[PDB]
Amino acid sequence: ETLLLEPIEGVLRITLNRPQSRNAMSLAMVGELRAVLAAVRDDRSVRALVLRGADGHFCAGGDIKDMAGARAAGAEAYRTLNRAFGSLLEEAQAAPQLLVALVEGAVLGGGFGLACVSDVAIAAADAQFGLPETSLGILPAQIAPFVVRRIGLTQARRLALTAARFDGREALRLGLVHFCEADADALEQRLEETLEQLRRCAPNANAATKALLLASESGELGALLDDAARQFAEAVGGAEGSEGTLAFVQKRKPVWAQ
Amino acid sequence: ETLLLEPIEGVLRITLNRPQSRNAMSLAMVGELRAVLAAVRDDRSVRALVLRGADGHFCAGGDIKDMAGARAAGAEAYRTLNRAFGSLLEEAQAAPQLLVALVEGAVLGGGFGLACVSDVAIAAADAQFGLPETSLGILPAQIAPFVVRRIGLTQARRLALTAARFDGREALRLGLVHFCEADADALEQRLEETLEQLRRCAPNANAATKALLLASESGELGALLDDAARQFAEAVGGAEGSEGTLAFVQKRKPVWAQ
Amino acid sequence: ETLLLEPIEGVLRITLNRPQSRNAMSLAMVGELRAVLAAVRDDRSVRALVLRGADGHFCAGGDIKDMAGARAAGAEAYRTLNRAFGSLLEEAQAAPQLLVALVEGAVLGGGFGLACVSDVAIAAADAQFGLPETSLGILPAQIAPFVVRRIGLTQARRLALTAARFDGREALRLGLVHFCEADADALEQRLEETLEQLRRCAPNANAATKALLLASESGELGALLDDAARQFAEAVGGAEGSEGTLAFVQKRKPVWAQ
Repeated sequence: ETLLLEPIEGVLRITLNRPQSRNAMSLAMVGELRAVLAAVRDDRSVRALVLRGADGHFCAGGDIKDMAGARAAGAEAYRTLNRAFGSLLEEAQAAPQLLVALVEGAVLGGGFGLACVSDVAIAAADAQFGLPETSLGILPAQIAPFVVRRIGLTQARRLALTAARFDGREALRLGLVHFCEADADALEQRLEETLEQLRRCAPNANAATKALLLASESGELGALLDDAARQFAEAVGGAEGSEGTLAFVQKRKPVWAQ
Repeated sequence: ETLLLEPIEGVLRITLNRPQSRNAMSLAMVGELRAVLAAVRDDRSVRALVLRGADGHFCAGGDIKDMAGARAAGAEAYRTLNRAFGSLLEEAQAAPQLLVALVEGAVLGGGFGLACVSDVAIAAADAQFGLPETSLGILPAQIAPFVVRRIGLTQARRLALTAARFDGREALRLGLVHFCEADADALEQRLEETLEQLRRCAPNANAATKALLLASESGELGALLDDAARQFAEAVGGAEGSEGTLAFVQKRKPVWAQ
Repeated sequence: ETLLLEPIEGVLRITLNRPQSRNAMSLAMVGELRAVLAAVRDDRSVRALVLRGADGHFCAGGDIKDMAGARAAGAEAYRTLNRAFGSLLEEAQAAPQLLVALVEGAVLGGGFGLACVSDVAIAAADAQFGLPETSLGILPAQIAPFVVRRIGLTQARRLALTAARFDGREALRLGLVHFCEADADALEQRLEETLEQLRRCAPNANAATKALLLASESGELGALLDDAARQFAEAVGGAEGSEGTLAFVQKRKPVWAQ
């Protein structure tokens, strides 16, 4: 495998583990990230995924050798390979779980895309972010809509057309990540606090809320509200909602937060 | 009512007034707010709305007594009453008036909802914002589209899926509110400043302008511009754009600014 | 002619030159800026455009001699000329070139609009921005969708409906421009730093990326990704890209960067 899975309680830790290449995205880790996501998709015991790069780097891009190797197969193999990386962005973005990305060192090209589809991104102040693609003659093609949705067209355009590079303090200022920490100790503390907040929140409740936020663009407003109101009733009447509102009234923690 | 109405000239102040429950939205209060908004919707003598909470809290969420009462009527009651709270947000968001929110203390759940549909929000630094909904097994269902519109998916996903509390200074940073003041004299000065800026501005112009902006979120650009051009022509030549452009070439205030 | 044009290698400078009306957008200027854009649209040797205003002023808005005289002509004249200014905004927004704006002095109404469609805006701390339209009884009708996209509904609704004015530093905090500097020597220096980052990026790659970016904001995700992935294979297969990947794997700069 190219990942290292450490399932603890309802938190699944996923480390990108090719430190030689700064955990660059080989073709297979795309396959292997997509299958883990697919494996936990319906699993409400899996409450949160934590995404980290091994050895001080999140992800420096798509793997050099594999992409070199790909020419032998031709441009139609680049399409469906590219699109399959697109599908990882869709499936990671739509993951019912809370996706925390812990980002240090290099966060470039497709590593940057991956950061764009997290619910929570925690950055090391000296991490370096960027979209090299066009200086290399090529396209941040699958990332494009996800960076727009991340930081807004105004910052995405500049970053993509000038290949500008920047640190975690700047990725924070640009609304690309939620937190920026000085060193490792403070990353983890930030990470553990984030996981304690998450523990307060119900997993079916989180999944449906998420789907609503994601859908809230598409998307005529009135119809979205009609449907949201149905989903709200369903949640109130289900096992999670009755426990959670009962817990509130009885001034206790709900089951999932014990 | 559950409200106190204060109409000073062109400014209708509206105070949520159930201080006992930190001004929780009751079924009655949503009804009254909707009735008031429809009352003035077509009235251009009413140029601004100020939305405020009695006793140092803005609004703490849905009223628990009413949520408790609805279980007796089942899923259909939860749906119909949640959707009507969605109708309040729609009709406040789309009000022809400038809607100013002065938010103090608790700004939670449906409370955080109303803040998200103001043209101008001014918060107390010690205000506490949050979406507790999924920490209770339910959904900020009607809120979802208005919060993603408010601050973007990237911030909304974190607030919603972690039930994070945070203060006024943070709410300014995240783009949730437009000003954060440290005390009540400051909060009030900002309010009256905003209101004097607003009185420069004509009411039919503001109204037309606010609809276009709201339509910009989802409207195909070409056809939106088409319509916008017709509206511009109808503004310049109406009995407001002519007074306005006149006051300008003359060296005086247009009448609405008197 | 209302414009000075100075090409140099890949960059084309365009200076708004009616310094006497604060370079106010006359009917003639609009037609001229449109023709330019159109001549260079398909020309990939023009890699960037730079917009600037003459005599320390960017653009104070719509020329008032031209706007007052248009009243002889009636509603349709205003409609047609307004829609024309929108088309300008459309055509600039969609320029396959990297569009840079340097912004000084007045940036009001119309001028505010051209800034909202640049890829990189660089502002003078002393620049004053604003949307005075409703204070004049009229609408920033064609601006409305571009500023919503620029800075988001939450900020655009307060600027437009209070005719609030703000400086270069504020315009940066609001995300309206990317860079702010205290003096022209610095505005200047930022421009060339910006242009150097760009020369690293290949012009066909940048045109295709910008198109993707522009089509994300509301263009269905799945279809978009399908097509982007086709495009990705072609960039990787073409002249740019094959050269870029090489120069990267090799020690050197690609040709467009030399």
